Amino acid sequence: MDKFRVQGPTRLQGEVTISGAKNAALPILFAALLAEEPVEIQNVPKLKDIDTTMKLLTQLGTKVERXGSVWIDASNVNNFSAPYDLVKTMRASIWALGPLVARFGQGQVSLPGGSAIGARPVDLHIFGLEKLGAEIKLEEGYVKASVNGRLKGAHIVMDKVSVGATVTIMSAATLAEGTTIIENAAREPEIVDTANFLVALGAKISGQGTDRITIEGVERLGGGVYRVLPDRIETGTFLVAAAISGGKIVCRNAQPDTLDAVLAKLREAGADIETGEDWISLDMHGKRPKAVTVRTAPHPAFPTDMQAQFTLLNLVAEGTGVITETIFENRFMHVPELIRMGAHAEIESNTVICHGVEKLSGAQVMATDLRASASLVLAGCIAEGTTVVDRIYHIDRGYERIEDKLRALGANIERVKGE
Ligand SMILES: [NH3+]C1CCCCC1
Repeated sequence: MDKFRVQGPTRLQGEVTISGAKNAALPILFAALLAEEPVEIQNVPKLKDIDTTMKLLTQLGTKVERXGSVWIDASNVNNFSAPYDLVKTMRASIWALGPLVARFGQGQVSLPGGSAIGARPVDLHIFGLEKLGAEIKLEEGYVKASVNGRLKGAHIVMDKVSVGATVTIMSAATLAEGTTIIENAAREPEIVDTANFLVALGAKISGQGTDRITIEGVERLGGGVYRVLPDRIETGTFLVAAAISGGKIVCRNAQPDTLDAVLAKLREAGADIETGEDWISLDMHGKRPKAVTVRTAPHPAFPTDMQAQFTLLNLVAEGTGVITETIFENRFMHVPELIRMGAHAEIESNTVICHGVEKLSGAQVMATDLRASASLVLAGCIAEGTTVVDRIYHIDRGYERIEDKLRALGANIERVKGE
């Protein structure tokens, strides 16, 4: 069980290169199952789910190899069943289903079970494919889908916003006969990226980024080269790292327009920010941040995946700021840990009232949520003394070696294997 021993305080300054977003690479890699010709997917991070996905695609008959790019040749996919042993560690595996049924007429994916029923993640994927004409068969543990002929474009109205089902429906719709219209579509930049990838292969999609996506089916998709967009959450994490340590940083290989709400909030906290075509710089001019008011909401509003980081920012800022979480009902586990680090905060239902203090003190802390864990590592960078963040594998699965990026910004951090 690896942990990070972090010693502070350190002002974080310098440059950091933003990695491709795993949440865009994953749906794009599964979308590549639709490609009849070789595809090169650029800027793919080296993370566990990517390895899991490459192994799964290989099991389906895809030829795959990687470095910064992942090269895919799906011309001869010939096994349309994704087995339990290859999907069990990854929910994103459901994304193999739509492309398999859309292109080959059959697909099956094993699904981890549960005693809980109703609103299980895969339900909207299933019902969306059913609306496109697929015949769905369910037995605990798996979903099999097939279609007699080609899928048929349909007007689908999503009752709740779902990034996963939007990707499944949009991707499968690219090879359906006719027009598919998705109402209340998820607007996330990763949806836009997946849509642009499909268009690069020959698909006809418009409206990506808005609540209504229109797909005009085509007979087949080809191949090409496509670069995965930058990880907007990783970017926000490094911007916050500088913002809370009186730092100065330049985030390279970034995409500013996927972060409008985050950059606006950082400017409210007192940051001097400039943006370029593929970069964002932030300078606190050595000052402590000013507390801000945050309300998470669906993209393009402020992202829940930046909530823990901004709570930390408020907890060392000047003033009182309230963070309201409207997306998840229990995403505040970082708070007790920070309070153990000397922070002053009160939880009131779906909000945390923060009363900024000048300095935190090191402690042994841990959070299972990826963003909460990474925020503890950032708190460790500015706290006096030693902070030990346990169960760092959560971070490793969503950030490409965060400690090396932080160390290059001046952090004193080390991976301790065990203790
Ligand atoms: N009997 C089959 C069901 C669909 C996927 C391939 C195996």
